[PDB]
Amino acid sequence: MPFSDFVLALKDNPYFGAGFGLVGVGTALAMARKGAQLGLVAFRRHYMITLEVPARDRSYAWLLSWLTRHSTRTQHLSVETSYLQHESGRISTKFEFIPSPGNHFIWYQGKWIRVERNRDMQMVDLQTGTPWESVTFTALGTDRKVFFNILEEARALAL
Amino acid sequence: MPFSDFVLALKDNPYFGAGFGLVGVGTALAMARKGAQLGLVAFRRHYMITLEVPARDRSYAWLLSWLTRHSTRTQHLSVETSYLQHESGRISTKFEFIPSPGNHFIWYQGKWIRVERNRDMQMVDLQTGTPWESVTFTALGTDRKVFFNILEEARALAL
Repeated sequence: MPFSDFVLALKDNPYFGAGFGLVGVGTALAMARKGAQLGLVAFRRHYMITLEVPARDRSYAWLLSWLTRHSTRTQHLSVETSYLQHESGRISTKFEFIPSPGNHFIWYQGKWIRVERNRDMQMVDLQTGTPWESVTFTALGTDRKVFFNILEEARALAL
Repeated sequence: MPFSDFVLALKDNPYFGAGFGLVGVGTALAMARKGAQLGLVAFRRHYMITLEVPARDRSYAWLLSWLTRHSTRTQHLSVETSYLQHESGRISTKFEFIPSPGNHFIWYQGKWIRVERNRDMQMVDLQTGTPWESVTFTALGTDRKVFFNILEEARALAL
C-alpha cells in the first residue's frame, strides 16, 4: 500500500494531474528553448560570415579608422586625442573620432554588415593597461571576400 | 495525536497526496538528469578521442594554420596581422587568417572532427598578457592515430 495504493490514488487526483501536466509543459518549454539555441547556433555557423579582430592586433585601429571614414554620419562615436608636447613648449593636438562601443550597421557592396565593438569589462590587458576590446564584423552569406576587401582597404588607408 | 492523528489524517488529504507525488516526480527527474550526465560522461570517456592544446604550447599556432589551410572556406575566422617597421622606415605587413573562437567542423580521413577554440574570458595569461585560449579536437572512435597525423602535418607545415 505505500506504492500500490499511492500510485493508483494519484491517478484520480485532479491536483496531481494538473501538476504533472504543468511539469511536462515546463520541460517541453525548456527543450524548445534548448532546440532554439541549437538552431540559432547552426544557422550562425552555416549561413553567416564573421571576422573577429582583437585589440592586440594592429588591424583594430585601421578597421576603426576605415569605419569612421566610410560611415561619416555615425551618431554614436568615441574620441581619441593625439597630444604631443614637443620640446620648447610646442603643443600639438588633434581629435580622431572613433566608433563607440556597441552595435553599428554599415552598408558595403550590397550587403548589410553588423559591426560589434565590445569592451569586456572584466579584466585589464597587461601589455597595455586597457580593458580587453575587440571588433567583430557579421554579415549574411558564405563569401569571405568582403572582409578581405575591407581589410585591404583599411591597410591601404593606414599606410 | 501530534503524530498519530496527523500521520493518518494526511493519508486522506488529496492535496497532501498530490504534493507528495509532485515531490517524488521532481526527485525522479533530478535523478534522471544526474544519470543522463553520468551516461554522457561515460560515453565521452569510452567512445571519443580528444586532444587539448593550450595556447602556451607552440602547437597551437601550427594547428590553427593547418586548420586554416585544410578548410579553405571557413565562414567564421579571425585575423592575425604581422606588422614590422624595419629601419629606414620600411613597413612590412601581412594578413594571416585564423579560425575564430567557437565550434568548427572539419573532414579528415573518413572522420568528422569537431574543433573547439575556446577563449576563457575569466583570467589573463601572465606570460603573454592575453586571455587563456586553447584548441580541442573531438572525434568518434578509439584510435589516436588521426591526431598524431594531424600534429605531424602541422609541424611539417610550420617548419
